[PDB]
Amino acid sequence: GGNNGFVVSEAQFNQMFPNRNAFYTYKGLTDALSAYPAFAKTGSDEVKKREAAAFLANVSHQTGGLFYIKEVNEANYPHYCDTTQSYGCPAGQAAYYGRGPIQLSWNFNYKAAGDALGINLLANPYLVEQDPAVAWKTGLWYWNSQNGPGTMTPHNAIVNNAGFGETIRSINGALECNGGNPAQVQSRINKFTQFTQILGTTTGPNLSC
Ligand SMILES: [Cl-]
Ligand SMILES: [Cl-]
Ligand SMILES: [Cl-]
Ligand SMILES: [Cl-]
Ligand SMILES: [Cl-]
Ligand SMILES: [Cl-]
Ligand SMILES: [Cl-]
Repeated sequence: GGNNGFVVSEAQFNQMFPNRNAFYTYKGLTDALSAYPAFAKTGSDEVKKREAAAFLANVSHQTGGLFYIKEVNEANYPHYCDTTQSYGCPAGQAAYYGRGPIQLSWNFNYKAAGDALGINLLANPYLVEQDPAVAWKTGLWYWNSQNGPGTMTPHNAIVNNAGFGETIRSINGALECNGGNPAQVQSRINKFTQFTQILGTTTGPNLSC
C-alpha cells in the first residue's frame, strides 16, 4: 500500500513533449531524479505536481519542447566564454553554448554544475549534448541550486509558494522580467498552465514577473 512514484507519468510526459528529440526520454528524466531527491517530492502532492510542471515548462521553453539538444547559432558560440574567469575556457572558446534541457550555457555554469555533479564539465562540456544522464542532471542542478538573476532557487520558489514568476526570474529574469519581455513571460506561463492542467494541479500564485 503506497505508490509514491514520480508525479509525472510516461504518458503525461509524452503529451507535454510530442516532438521531443530521441535524446530526451522519460526514463532519462526519471533516472536523474535521484540526484535531487527533494525535487517534485517536497510538500503536498499539489505542490509536487506544480513543481514538476514548472520545471518541465521552463525546459520546454528553453528547448522548443525538447526538440533541441543544443543551441543553433554557431556564430554566437564564442560569446559564452567569460574571459574574466581564472579557469578560462579550456574546452575551447566556442565550447560553452547552450546544451540539454535547461540549455546550460557559459563556462562559469559548466564549472559550477560540474563541481556539483562530480563531473568535469568545464573540461568536457560536450557531455551535456552526448550523455542524456548528464544532460538531465544539469537541468535539475540549475533548478534546485541556482538563483540566476533572482533571489531564490526555482525549487524554493515553488516549494515556498513564492510563485512560478520567480522561476522565470531565475532562468532569464534580467531580460524578460520587469517589463523587459512580457510576451515571453506570458509564453512560459501559458506552457506552465497547460502542464498544471495535464497533471491535475493548480498554477498557484504570482505567475508573472
Ligand atoms: Cl520516452
Ligand atoms: Cl534535492
Ligand atoms: Cl515551449
Ligand atoms: Cl552535431
Ligand atoms: Cl579556443
Ligand atoms: Cl552520470
Ligand atoms: Cl528579451
